[PDB]
Amino acid sequence: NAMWESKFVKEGLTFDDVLLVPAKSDVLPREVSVKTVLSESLQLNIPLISAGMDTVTEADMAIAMARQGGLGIIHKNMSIEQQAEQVDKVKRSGGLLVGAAVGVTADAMTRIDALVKASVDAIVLDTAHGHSQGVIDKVKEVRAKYPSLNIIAGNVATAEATKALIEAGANVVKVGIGPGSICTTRVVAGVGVPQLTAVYDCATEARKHGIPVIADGGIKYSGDMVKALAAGAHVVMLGSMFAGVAESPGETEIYQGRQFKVYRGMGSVGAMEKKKLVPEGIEGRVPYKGPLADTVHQLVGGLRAGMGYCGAQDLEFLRENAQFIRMSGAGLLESHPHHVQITKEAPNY
Amino acid sequence: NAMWESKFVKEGLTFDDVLLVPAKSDVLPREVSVKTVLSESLQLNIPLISAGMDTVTEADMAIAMARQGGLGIIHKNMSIEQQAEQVDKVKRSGGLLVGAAVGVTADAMTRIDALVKASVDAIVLDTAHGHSQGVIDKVKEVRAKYPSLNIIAGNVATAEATKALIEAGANVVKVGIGPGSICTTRVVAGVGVPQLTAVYDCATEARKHGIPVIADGGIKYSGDMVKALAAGAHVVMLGSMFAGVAESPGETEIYQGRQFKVYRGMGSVGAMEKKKLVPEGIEGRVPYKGPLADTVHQLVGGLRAGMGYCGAQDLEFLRENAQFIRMSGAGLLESHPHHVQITKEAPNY
Amino acid sequence: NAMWESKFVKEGLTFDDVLLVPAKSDVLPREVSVKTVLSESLQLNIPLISAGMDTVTEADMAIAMARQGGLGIIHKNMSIEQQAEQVDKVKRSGGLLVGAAVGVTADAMTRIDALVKASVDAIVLDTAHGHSQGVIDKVKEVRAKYPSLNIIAGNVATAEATKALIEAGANVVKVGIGPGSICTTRVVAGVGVPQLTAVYDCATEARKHGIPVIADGGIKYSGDMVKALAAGAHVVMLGSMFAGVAESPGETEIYQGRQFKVYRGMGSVGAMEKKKLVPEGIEGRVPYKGPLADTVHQLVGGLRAGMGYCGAQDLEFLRENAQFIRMSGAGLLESHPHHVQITKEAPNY
Amino acid sequence: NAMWESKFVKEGLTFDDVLLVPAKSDVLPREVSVKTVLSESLQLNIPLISAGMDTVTEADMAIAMARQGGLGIIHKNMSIEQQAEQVDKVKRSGGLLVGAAVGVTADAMTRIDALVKASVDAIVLDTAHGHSQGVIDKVKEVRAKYPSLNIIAGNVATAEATKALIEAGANVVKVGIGPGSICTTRVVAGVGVPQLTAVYDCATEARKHGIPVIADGGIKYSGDMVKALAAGAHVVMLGSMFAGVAESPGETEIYQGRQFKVYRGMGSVGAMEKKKLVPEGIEGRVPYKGPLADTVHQLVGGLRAGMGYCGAQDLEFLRENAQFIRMSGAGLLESHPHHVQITKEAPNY
Ligand SMILES: C[C@@H](Oc1cc(=O)[nH]c2ccccc12)c1cn(-c2ccc(Cl)cc2)nn1
Ligand SMILES: C[C@@H](Oc1cc(=O)[nH]c2ccccc12)c1cn(-c2ccc(Cl)cc2)nn1
Ligand SMILES: C[C@@H](Oc1cc(=O)[nH]c2ccccc12)c1cn(-c2ccc(Cl)cc2)nn1
Ligand SMILES: C[C@@H](Oc1cc(=O)[nH]c2ccccc12)c1cn(-c2ccc(Cl)cc2)nn1
Ligand SMILES: O=c1[nH]cnc2c1ncn2[C@@H]1O[C@H](COP(=O)(O)O)[C@@H](O)[C@H]1O
Ligand SMILES: O=c1[nH]cnc2c1ncn2[C@@H]1O[C@H](COP(=O)(O)O)[C@@H](O)[C@H]1O
Ligand SMILES: O=c1[nH]cnc2c1ncn2[C@@H]1O[C@H](COP(=O)(O)O)[C@@H](O)[C@H]1O
Ligand SMILES: O=c1[nH]cnc2c1ncn2[C@@H]1O[C@H](COP(=O)(O)O)[C@@H](O)[C@H]1O
Repeated sequence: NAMWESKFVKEGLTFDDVLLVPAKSDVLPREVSVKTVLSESLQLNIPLISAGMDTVTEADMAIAMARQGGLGIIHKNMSIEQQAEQVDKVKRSGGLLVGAAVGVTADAMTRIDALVKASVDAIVLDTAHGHSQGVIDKVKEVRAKYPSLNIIAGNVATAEATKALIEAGANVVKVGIGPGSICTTRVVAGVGVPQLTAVYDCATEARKHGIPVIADGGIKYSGDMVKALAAGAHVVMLGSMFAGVAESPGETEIYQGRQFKVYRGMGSVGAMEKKKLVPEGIEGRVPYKGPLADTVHQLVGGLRAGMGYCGAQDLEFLRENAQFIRMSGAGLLESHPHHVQITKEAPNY
Repeated sequence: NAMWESKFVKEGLTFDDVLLVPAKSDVLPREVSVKTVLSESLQLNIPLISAGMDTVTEADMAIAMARQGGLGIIHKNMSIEQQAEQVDKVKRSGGLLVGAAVGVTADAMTRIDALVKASVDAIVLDTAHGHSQGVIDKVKEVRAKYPSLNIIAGNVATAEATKALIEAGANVVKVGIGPGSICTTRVVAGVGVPQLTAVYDCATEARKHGIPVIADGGIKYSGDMVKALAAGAHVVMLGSMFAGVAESPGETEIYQGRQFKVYRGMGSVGAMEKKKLVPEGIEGRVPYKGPLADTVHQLVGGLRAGMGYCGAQDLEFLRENAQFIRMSGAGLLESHPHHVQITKEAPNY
Repeated sequence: NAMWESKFVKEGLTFDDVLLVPAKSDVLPREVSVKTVLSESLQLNIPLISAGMDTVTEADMAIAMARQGGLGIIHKNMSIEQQAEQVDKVKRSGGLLVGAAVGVTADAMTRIDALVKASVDAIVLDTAHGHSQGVIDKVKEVRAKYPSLNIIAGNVATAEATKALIEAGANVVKVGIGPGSICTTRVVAGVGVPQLTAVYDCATEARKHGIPVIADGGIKYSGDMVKALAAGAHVVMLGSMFAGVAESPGETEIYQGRQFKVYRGMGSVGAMEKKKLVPEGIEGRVPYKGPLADTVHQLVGGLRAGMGYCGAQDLEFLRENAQFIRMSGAGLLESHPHHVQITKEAPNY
Repeated sequence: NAMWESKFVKEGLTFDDVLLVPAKSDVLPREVSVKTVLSESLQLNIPLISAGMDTVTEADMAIAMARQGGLGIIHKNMSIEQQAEQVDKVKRSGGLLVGAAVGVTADAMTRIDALVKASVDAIVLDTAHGHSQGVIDKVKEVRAKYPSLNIIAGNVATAEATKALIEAGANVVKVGIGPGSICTTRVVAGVGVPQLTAVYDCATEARKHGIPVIADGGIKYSGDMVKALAAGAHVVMLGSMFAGVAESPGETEIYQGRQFKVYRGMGSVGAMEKKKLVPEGIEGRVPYKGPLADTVHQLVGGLRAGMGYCGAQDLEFLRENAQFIRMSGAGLLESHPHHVQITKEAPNY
């Protein structure tokens, strides 16, 4: 009926579809604030979270992330005991902040119990499809048992899903269905929402409740992070940009004189190992990047420049005030180096 | 006059132009129903049909397709006796469902007579241009002689053509002009309709009569099938995705240590062999895929995931309720794995 | 003022932006008429003209084109005596039709005088920018001296230019600024109009006077020709598709065991040889195609198919009634063979 | 609030998104005027300025540019004494025009003092983000001390920024944030405005005050320059198109038998040498082009053709009257040579 007619009405934008419009500024990049408050008990000095993936974040990454002012989410592909131990390892390293991923399973509360005993700062109820009754029920259950626990729930890509998770008791909503570098959800299932639109739609709803959103996935360059925050996210979550730094789990492997690390979807064959569901992610390799610090300095540096250009003395200004301009593929081609043969790779390109 | 002014008004979308929007779900992929009813006497457990092409479907493919819950269309590039024998071969293999392709020719009724004697379940009146008087007349003729016979007629790409075939007596309409992987109609003749729009337009009309449509051609990934069904098709027909499985006709050929099978348009030089019309298809090779079962499991698995994401407990929900969001080429680039070097090929990518 | 505000309002479409929509047909490709009337004294059995270029048309090409039912334009990069001799050569070959190109120069009337004495059927006043006072004045001058002479004037890309040439006395208008395969006008000068829009806009005007237009340039496949005619042109002019056939001027040259012929813009350095203007065309090579007949049979065959699909029993129906549907780059990708490794090249792809 | 709703409303066009529409002309390319007046004391015979970059313009380039009728901006990556000496070198070479770049620094006035003593014709206050209070304050300060000095200020990309610089006292505004060939601002910071839209928006404002704008960056072909001027700029500034000519600074380097010169962003690691800011430009190499004269002749030749096509007897006509037509990526593909194998490189392609 009405739904038949509306089938093709909506349009969505992703990072490469837009640029931020420069505005009047009296702030230099080095003077801007990149601090962000997710809740009364979860305040970050930089708006970056490392993904809860088995090739991105265990304790060493979470420690390094927290020291940089961000947050690491310890992944769930390990025993309850192992995960609680990893969380504890971060906490004893100076009381740094740490998060931990939990799936929607029968043993989820048991896992959460142990993580809370280990002093975890946030639980991520991490699911392929956040807008499901199973997730909502689990959030309600956790919130009822743990009234003060930071609950990040996702992933979602619509205002309605956002509303549903907030009402169930989530105090942070994680946004992103299909944008991940290692993701095949869009190809396998045909499902997704271009990430900038997802963030904006979800932020529009979350704003109404004073709830922050995390822009998760699809960020390839520091400028994409600026765009995600300007689209309304309080913070971003990164997988590929952190895979391959020294502190990520996994060994550095050498092939034809170059150092690589494995990076894979949590929905890839190998990760799911560690009718039945078909994979929704791939396994790959990324160049070894060296220490996390060097990568974070480039990311935050890019954000500082973007904020300076937008006249954003802080992230709240950026979310509330920054404006985009839409462009075509031709626009995109102009927006990367062109017609010159690059001889040195830059630290941020 | 009016037609002069309307020349460039219409716009069309294809698979890569859109994504399905995730919606509230209380169904897991393994719990959804993928059954579909084409008519009282033609009910499929999975919404897949193998193309009536001489490099896709003869009896072995049709048997394997039927056992998986789908349907095979035996191609028409053989004698009447040979085709009837192939149909009979499928029927004696446990009374499985089978379809058979027939062209618009003088000997079409003779061919149909033999196929009906062999207990065929559906005839496909298969033509390059379904919206022609020749096709309409043939459908009327067949329907008059065989009041209870399932008649699938096509191909078409517009509401008007759909209306015309239904009124002539077709009880299933096959949709697709120009989307095929091996098709050159669009390049040679300049004619076609982007496939998602074709399906939607044709379904809009067919719905009015309670008539199902088949989305035929252009499907490259399991997600495209989800999109076709969500655009209104009851089922899809596949050529390239089934070419190269063990049960397809033709020998496996080896070149530089790799196994390939031939896949060609029915409008290619070679197929037409087996002024005068210029070819509208090409001849190529596809990688050997192994048994049909493995490919069908990946396809249906992808559909199950897509339905779960859309909260579609069955295909009727998907057709009636699923919503799309339009994206740009940038959207498409985000929607495939990006900026990571894939090291293992996935079973579904 | 008003002109400042309108600077970016117009939009233009080219061949790859659209497809023709299939319509009700009771005509087979072999039954359609491809005849076209340009004037009382210029009637073509096929709607194809070979370009007046020094690597496309001299007498041998013009003879072959005329025998196929089309028309050749003898190029102007030769002496007056040589050109008149070439025209005469065509006329004595059975009184076949022939055209001849003339520039806007002081000696243009002298050249035209000789061509008329040689019994030329049409003069092409061939200029880079048809919408100029020099061209208009030359047309008026020629028309005054030769009231019954077929005058094809161009090139233009707008309704206003079309109106101006018709009022000056041109009885055929040639359309195309910047679409040519060998053209660099758009890159060098920044000027042009996407060719399908140019044809449609110019045809809209010319129709008002009962004047035909020629769609000149940019045609890469037989389907592009169908699109040009459906956009309103009576006929098309081809350069690249005829370069390299046996009857085109120039030697067949062999490089690494393959036969090529030179094809170059008339605005390329070499052609202009045979402050000062910068080149607006390039010099290249095209594969040797064999005899003109084989190429024309493929072109006309493609047109016949397109007409059949559109239900166009003749070209007037196509111009007046055929409808397009707009598509994206994704649409284009679906509209060529995809995801299959082509093993044999087709005669029309 | 309102700003939240407007976030994605604006759209922007760049060079490759449009073509100029041919119009009635009675002017040949060789007859048009390409002169332009930037101020009472800054009149150029050709509308070209070479970029103030350490791989583009020092005294030799500025001398060659001025002799061609244009202007060179001496870059600021040298001591105050060195820059004043370079300016003096140009002035003593026949009193040719010369400009000089100055940053927003504490020592800016000291640098300007010396440049004025050396008889510089224009100061370029050259900054990454022109729409900042620091820039506005510096312009006001310079204008107060030097009431008659030509002050070019930038870069900006919006009407508001343009208004702000003009009110502060700039008499020429330089437009371009992110379009440069060597620029990574858009990737690193996520900020920019497609250049044709930037020029048009800024010109719309500047026009109101009788102030000219310079279209700076992103020009890859002579046709892009025509488009920039037609979008409203009085003149263009070029980096990449002048890098690699004999008169640019830096040595010609030989690698595998080919001559190259270094070309780099002023925001690249190396240039910035000659927390802390991350780079916003890359370092590369461009082919050696020979003398500046040959490149300028091709550029101006392209402009002359474009003007002829537009019927623009002068640049004021072009800015005020020329019209564009928007195209898709398909339009772009038609607008470059296609389907022909180029055998000779042209002087302008
Ligand atoms: C194949 C596997 O993929 C993932 C596994 C995983 O750990 N995380 C993911 C995140 C995003 C997308 C996919 C995954 C997976 C997919 N699904 C899944 C898909 C759809 C629904 Cl409705 C419910 C579940 N559940 N597990
Ligand atoms: C060249 C050959 O191609 C096909 C032959 C074929 O068996 N099936 C096809 C399916 C789709 C597109 C083309 C073919 C063919 C084309 N046509 C054809 C084209 C247009 C009309 Cl109106 C009528 C017939 N009839 N046979
Ligand atoms: C460089 C040369 O190019 C061509 C030379 C030629 O013989 N034919 C052409 C057709 C289309 C485009 C360009 C040419 C040429 C360009 N122009 C030219 C360009 C613009 C105007 Cl207003 C007037 C003339 N006149 N000759
Ligand atoms: C990294 C460096 O890059 C440039 C350095 C430079 O000399 N010129 C540029 C021109 C355009 C873009 C960047 C540069 C640079 C960037 N910024 C900068 C960026 C944003 C603001 Cl708000 C203020 C300054 N200041 N210097
Ligand atoms: O296999 C999967 N399929 C789909 N998405 C995934 C998968 N694994 C992780 N993700 C998501 O992708 C994000 C990483 O995206 P990236 O920063 O672009 O590499 C994660 O934080 C998850 O939200
Ligand atoms: O040669 C042909 N030209 C155009 N379409 C064809 C031709 N042969 C088969 N088809 C169509 O293409 C479909 C297969 O498309 P595929 O699944 O993309 O490979 C078939 O089911 C037919 O509808
Ligand atoms: O050098 C030139 N510059 C621009 N257009 C040209 C030039 N030479 C020929 N043309 C045009 O290009 C057409 C050929 O285009 P084609 O069929 O795409 O190769 C000719 O008929 C002319 O209209
Ligand atoms: O490193 C930088 N980052 C961004 N823009 C730059 C940088 N250096 C120079 N530019 C700009 O880029 C222009 C040159 O652009 P080009 O003509 O496309 O090569 C200069 O005139 C500056 O406006």
